[PDB]
Amino acid sequence: SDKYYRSAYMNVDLNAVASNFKVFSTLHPNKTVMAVVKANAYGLGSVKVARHLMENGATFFAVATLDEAIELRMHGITAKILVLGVLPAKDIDKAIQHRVALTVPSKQWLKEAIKNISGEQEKKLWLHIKLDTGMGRLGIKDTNTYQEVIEIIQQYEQLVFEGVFTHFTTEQYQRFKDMVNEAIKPEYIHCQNSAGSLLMDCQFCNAIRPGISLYGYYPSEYVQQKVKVHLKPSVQLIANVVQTKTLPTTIALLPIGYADGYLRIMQGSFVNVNGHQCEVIGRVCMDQTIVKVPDQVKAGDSVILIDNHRESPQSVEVVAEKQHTINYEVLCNLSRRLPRIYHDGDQRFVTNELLK
Amino acid sequence: SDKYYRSAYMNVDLNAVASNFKVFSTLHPNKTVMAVVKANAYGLGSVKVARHLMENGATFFAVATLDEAIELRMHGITAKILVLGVLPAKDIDKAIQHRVALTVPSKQWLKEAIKNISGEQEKKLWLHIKLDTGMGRLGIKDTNTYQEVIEIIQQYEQLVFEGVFTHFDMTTEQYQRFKDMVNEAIKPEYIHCQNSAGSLLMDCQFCNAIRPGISLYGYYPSEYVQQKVKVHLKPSVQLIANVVQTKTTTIALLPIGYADGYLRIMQGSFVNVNGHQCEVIGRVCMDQTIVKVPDQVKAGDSVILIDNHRESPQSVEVVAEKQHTINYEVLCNLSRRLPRIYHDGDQRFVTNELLK
Ligand SMILES: *Cc1c(COP(=O)(O)O)cnc(C)c1O
Ligand SMILES: *Cc1c(COP(=O)(O)O)cnc(C)c1O
Repeated sequence: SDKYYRSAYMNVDLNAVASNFKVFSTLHPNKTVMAVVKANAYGLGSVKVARHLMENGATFFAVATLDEAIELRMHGITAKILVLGVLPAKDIDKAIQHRVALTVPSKQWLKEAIKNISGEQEKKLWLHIKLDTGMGRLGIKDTNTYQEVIEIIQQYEQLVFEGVFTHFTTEQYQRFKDMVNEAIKPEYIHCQNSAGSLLMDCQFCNAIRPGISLYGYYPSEYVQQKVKVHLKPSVQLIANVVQTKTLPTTIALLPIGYADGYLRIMQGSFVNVNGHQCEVIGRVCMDQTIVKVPDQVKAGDSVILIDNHRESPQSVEVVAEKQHTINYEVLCNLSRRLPRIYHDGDQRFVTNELLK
Repeated sequence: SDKYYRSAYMNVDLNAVASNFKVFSTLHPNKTVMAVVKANAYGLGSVKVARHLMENGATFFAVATLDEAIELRMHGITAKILVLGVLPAKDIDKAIQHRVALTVPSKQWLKEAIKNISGEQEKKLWLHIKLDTGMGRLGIKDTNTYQEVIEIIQQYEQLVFEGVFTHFDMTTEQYQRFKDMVNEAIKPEYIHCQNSAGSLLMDCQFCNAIRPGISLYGYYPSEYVQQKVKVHLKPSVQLIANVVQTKTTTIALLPIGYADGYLRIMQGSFVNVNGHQCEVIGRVCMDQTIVKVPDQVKAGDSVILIDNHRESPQSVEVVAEKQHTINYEVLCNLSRRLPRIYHDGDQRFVTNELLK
C-alpha cells in the first residue's frame, strides 16, 4: 500500500501470525483466544495484525491503552477489545463511545469512573475485574472487595460485569478460583498469558490471552524447552548495502541505526550478508551501521540483521542477549521509521508511518 | 489538537528549540544554519519542529532519508531539504519531483541515479557530494574520483553540483583534508563540515553552512563540549507520567514501560514524584513501571522521568548513563506511543500518532 524510500525494513509474516494464533485455538478449541496486540502488536503493527487475525477468526483483542483501542476502531476493527491498563476516570465516556471494555483495578477507580459518566454516551460500559492473586501489582486482593465491586456494578444497568481475570503459580491459580467462586461468574474468566496457554489447560477459565507467542516467540527458554509445539517467528529486519569501502578488509555501510531501534550495544554483533556471518564494527550510528564484509559484497546486497528462525545467530533471542535484555524489548525497540512489509502468501503490502 | 487517553507523555518546548537555533545563527552570522531534523527531530517530531523553525528564519533542513523529506513537504515545509543518507537509485524521480537535494556517496551511485531519471521529470536534481576525509565511512575518499564525479554532473544540464560536505588532532587532519580536496575542484554554493560539536567549538572559515542537530534540542554532544563552550543550551524535553494506583511501604504504579522507550535497564533509577526522589523497583514491564514512594503519594500525582535541566538527577545524560548509552539514543528510544505536547508561549498542542 505505502511506498518507501530507504532500503531498510521489517518483513512481517502474517501467515506465520495466523498460524501461531491457530496453534492456540487448536490447543484450546473451546476457549475464546483474546489476542494481545498491545504496544502496536509488539512492534509488528497492531492495525494490520488485528485485521489479519480477524480474517482468521479472531473475535476479541486486548490492548494496553485506550488510544490503542481507538486506533483499532478507527481502522475498521469491530471485534471486542479490552484495555488492560487503567483508564483515567475522566476519559470514561470515550471508552463507552467506542464500545471498549475496561479493566477495573480497584473499587476507588470504579466509583470515580461512575461519577464521570455523563448522559452523553448511553451504550453499555463493559468491565473486566482484575484480581490481584498474590503477584501484587494491579488489582483487587480481598474477596470482600471483589463482592463489593460486583455489587456496585449490578446497581447500574449501564454497567456490565463482562469478565474477571488475573495475571501470573499453583497457589495463585487456587487463590483465583477461591475468589471467583465466592460470587456470580461473568461471561469471561481469563488468567493465561502465552506461557500459561502453552503450559496449563486451566479448565476453570474460558478465555486465554496469548501475546508474544502469536508473533512466534516463547516467553522464555524454559517454556521453549518444556512445551513441544512449534511457533513460527514472524519478523525479519533487513537492510541493503549502500556502499562498500576498502580500508586488508572491505567494509559495508548499511542505512540503518539506533534511531531505527538497532541499538548502539549491537556493535560486535554478526549479521547475515548472502550467507556470510559478518561482524558489526565501529560505533552503530543514528542512521548507519558498518559491517566487515568479504571482498565480493557490493552495494545493493541484502543483509539480515534479525532473522525469522529461532536457531540462528540473527534470532530475536540472540539479539536480546546482545542487548542484555529480553526478546519482548528487542521487538518493541523497532522504530516507526522502518516500513513494515506484510507478507500474506504472495500478497505483499507496506505500512510506512512517515508518509501517512 | 490531538486528544490522548493515557497519563504518559512528552513535553516538547518549541521556544527552547527556537532559542537554541538562534544560538547557532548568532555564533555563525554568515553561515546557513542547516537544521538537522532527521529521526523525527531526534524524537521531538520533525514536522512540528521544522514548522516552528521556519517561523523563526530557518531556510534549510537536513534529514536522514527521503521519506523524512517528503514527510516535511507534505506538511507545508517549503525550505530546501537535503537527504544525508543514500537514496535507492530507482527512487530518483521522487526526489526530483519533491525538490529534495540528495547526497552523492560514490561515482557508482551517481551513474545509477542518472540512469533512473525519467525523460518526463525535468526539475533539477540538486546534489551535495559527500567526502570521506578520514573516517573511512560514507562518501568519496579519493580526489580524482571527486573530480570525475563533478565532471559527470557538469555533463547533465538537469544536475546541479549544489554542495560538498564531510562529517567529523583527529579532527584537525580531517578538516585540512576536507579543505585540500575541495580546493582541488570548482567550489559549489554550499560547503559544510560542522555538526553541533563543530559548530560550538570551531570557526571553519572555509565553510558557509553548518549542520547542528542534537544541540538544537538543547543537549551537548559530550561533556567535553558542554564544558568548553561559552553558550547556554535549553533542554527541550520532559518525560512525564501520572501515578494510576498505589498499594501498601507504599508502591506506585506508572502507566509507562519499555514499549514507550523507558527501557528495562531503568530498573533502580530514581524519578521525581512531586519533589521526592523515588526508586524504580522490581522489573520495568512493557506498559507499566513500579516506583517506591512516600506514604502521601496518591493516584493522579505527576512524576518526572526525564527533566528539562542539565543538572538534574532526571537529566537526559543521567538517564543515558543508566542506559549505558548516549543522550542521542535516549531521545530516539521514546516511542510513537507517547503523545508529544508542544509548548509555544501559552499555546499548547498535542500530537498523538495512534489517533492520526
Ligand atoms: C502483556 C499481557 C499479556 C501477554 O503476555 P505475553 O507474555 O506476551 O503472552 C497477558 N495478560 C496481561 C494482563 C498482559 O498485560
Ligand atoms: C546527524 C548528522 C549531523 C548532526 O550531528 P549532531 O551531533 O546531532 O549535531 C551532521 N551531519 C550529518 C551528516 C549527520 O548525519
